[PDB]
Amino acid sequence: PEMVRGQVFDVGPRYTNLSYIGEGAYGMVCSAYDNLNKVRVAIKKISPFEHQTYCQRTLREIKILLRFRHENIIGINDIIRAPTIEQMKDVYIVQDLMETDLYKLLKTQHLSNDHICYFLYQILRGLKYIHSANVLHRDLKPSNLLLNTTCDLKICDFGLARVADPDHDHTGFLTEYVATRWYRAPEIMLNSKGYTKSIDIWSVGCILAEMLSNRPIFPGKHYLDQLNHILGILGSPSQEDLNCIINLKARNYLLSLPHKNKVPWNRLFPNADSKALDLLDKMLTFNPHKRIEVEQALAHPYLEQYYDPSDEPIAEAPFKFDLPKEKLKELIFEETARFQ
Ligand SMILES: CN1CCN(c2ccc(Nc3nccc(-c4cc5c([nH]4)CCNC5=O)n3)cc2)CC1
Repeated sequence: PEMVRGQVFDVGPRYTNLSYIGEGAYGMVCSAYDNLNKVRVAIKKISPFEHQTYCQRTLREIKILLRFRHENIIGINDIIRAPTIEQMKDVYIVQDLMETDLYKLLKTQHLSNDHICYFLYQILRGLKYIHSANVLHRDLKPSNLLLNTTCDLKICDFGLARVADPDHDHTGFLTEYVATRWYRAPEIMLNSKGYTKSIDIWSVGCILAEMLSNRPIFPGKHYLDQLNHILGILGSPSQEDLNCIINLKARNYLLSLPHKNKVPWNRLFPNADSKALDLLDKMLTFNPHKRIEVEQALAHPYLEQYYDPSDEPIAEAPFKFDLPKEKLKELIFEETARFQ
């Protein structure tokens, strides 16, 4: 059993030549040689059996990716695990090997306007497939966007994905959340559960501004701070947008704040395209109801060279609807039986 960095990697004998790529809350990811397809693939090892949360997460990403088939979404090539459920301690997801991700790329590389336009288009065209299936990613950030040597982009990490529920979206002021603090929509800290498609649009807006400056645009250090910088740039929300917030604690918080004017995008990005900034403006809209939809974003004059309505597929079968840790270990076992 090949061992990488103090950990075991039972992916053999079909997968050899292990090379550590990283670690995190998703698991451990390595690059391996598929002796069967004669190519190098990426293998995500996951050990979610001890905790229920880690178990459902493992289940949500297997179900979704096994059904999703899109050029701008990473897929599952194989699944490796024990043949019996008594010996199943880990799970191994075999996926296409990519060169880098947008997180690493932005840390060192200045992006050209043509690159920004192309990357954004592949983000919206793939997100459109995810939304046509009635699913929300809820974790769109540069680390979840994989790139290859030919600039082909790909979305990652469906563990926090959910079926859209607009009728069950309202919550109290400052309710607990998990999605990264920097790509969090303003309504999340005010009155939302993040069950709407408009939360993904916000995240894509944040990623766009990041590609333009190479610096995060709203880098809040905690839950409320995040809301404060969103307001430093966007300014104090209008009467109309406030009247939209019926939650008293949220509304009253916004009213207690001194007036802040909008920092124009041309001032934050004086070297950006007039169109890219117009689209950014529409994605980063304080009011979730006036925020641009994925199909409208694709049709924006900033993506006219790539925009094809016939070359942007939609999901064949959308998800109809959205337990102990021992139950979720049998669902996974039966979901991964296909690859045995
Ligand atoms: C400093 N590092 C240098 C190397 N970079 C790199 C980044 C990506 C890849 N290829 C690759 N192929 C297939 C899957 C993945 C992958 C799935 C997931 C993640 N990655 C992280 C977040 N959650 C996931 O579920 N990645 C290769 C190298 C990372 C940054």
